[PDB]
Amino acid sequence: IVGGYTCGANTVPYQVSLNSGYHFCGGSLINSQWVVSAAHCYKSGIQVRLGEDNINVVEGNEQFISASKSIVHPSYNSNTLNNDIMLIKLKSAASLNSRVASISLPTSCASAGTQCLISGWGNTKSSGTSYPDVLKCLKAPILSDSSCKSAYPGQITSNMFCAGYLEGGKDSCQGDSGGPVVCSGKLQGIVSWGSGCAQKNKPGVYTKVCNYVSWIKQTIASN
Ligand SMILES: N=C(N)c1ccc(O)c(/C=N\CC/N=C/c2cc(C(=N)N)ccc2O)c1
Ligand SMILES: [Ca+2]
Repeated sequence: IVGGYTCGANTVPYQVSLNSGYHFCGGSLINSQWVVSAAHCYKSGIQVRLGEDNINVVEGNEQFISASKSIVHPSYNSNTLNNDIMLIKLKSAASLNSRVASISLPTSCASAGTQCLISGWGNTKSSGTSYPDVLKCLKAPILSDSSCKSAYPGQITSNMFCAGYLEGGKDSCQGDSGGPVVCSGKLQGIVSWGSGCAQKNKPGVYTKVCNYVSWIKQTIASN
């Protein structure tokens, strides 16, 4: 997260860190046994880490649980990142508490202008690299569809939306992939892609979660 702020320990209880020997992507807890992330974050041997703040220090509220199954969206296209969403089932149910909580799925899509909370352990530098260790946060509005498609001609699909600031300075970045975009208490987006980080007229692109609620619900209920 570039141009953001330190969230504060466990202030985003649904935020998870996917670990394969190191933090590599974010994710969102949707219920005690399931996490939603980006399909481009797929890999074997994933351990889901909940109740995390500083990812390099055991602070007392963590829960490390191995993934038992991963399900990349049936229509995921790695070249265009269309349908960049995947579900991860935990080998054992997470113990829900004030620091480890699920985030509700949307029942309808969000509108342009709506303010959302984006979080993650990604790079905090617009030019260069610096990884935080503690969770970073960023308030950003959903941009107009036209603004989004104008910034990324021919690349934006109905399953994507942009959020952030066209002036630049605030945006998600490498390492935030798979993380949550929450608006009005609903998980409306997943950190998917962008061009550089916090660059002018290059807002972040997010997976439009409201388009996948039926698939998410049906998939979890059948697995
Ligand atoms: N808003 C932006 N310009 C910005 C730019 C790019 C984007 O990545 C994002 C949103 N995604 C972050 C996840 N990155 C980690 C990651 C880790 C791995 C990995 N461990 N192998 C692979 C792909 C990965 O993407 C935002
Ligand atoms: Ca920790």
